[PDB]
Amino acid sequence: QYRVGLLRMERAIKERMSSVDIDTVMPHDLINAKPAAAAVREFFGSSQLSQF
DNA sequence: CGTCGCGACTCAGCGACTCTTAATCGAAGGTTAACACGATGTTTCCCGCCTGTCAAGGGGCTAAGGGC
Repeated sequence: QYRVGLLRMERAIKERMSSVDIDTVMPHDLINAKPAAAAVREFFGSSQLSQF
């Protein structure tokens, strides 16, 4: 599930890096963190394996 | 005196609704251009009309006490 979240984050970073230039760019400014923690939250929030 | 030109034929094949009956505990995670007038509501007081106090005054009715 973290690999799925990382694939989503990679898609987001690929969609966002085309707009923001890489030369003189603020570090880690295009990498998102919502789908990273959202995947583990769903895994521990309402997953069938983490049900109880 | 054979077949094939030309026709149906039923056979396959492909899609598709339910999972008893009561019950063991409540919610549940992300997606990230910038600005501008305008017309459109939102929210405060402010007087208008009116509603509700208790009081003041009084009289009128009821009743109780005293005298013949």
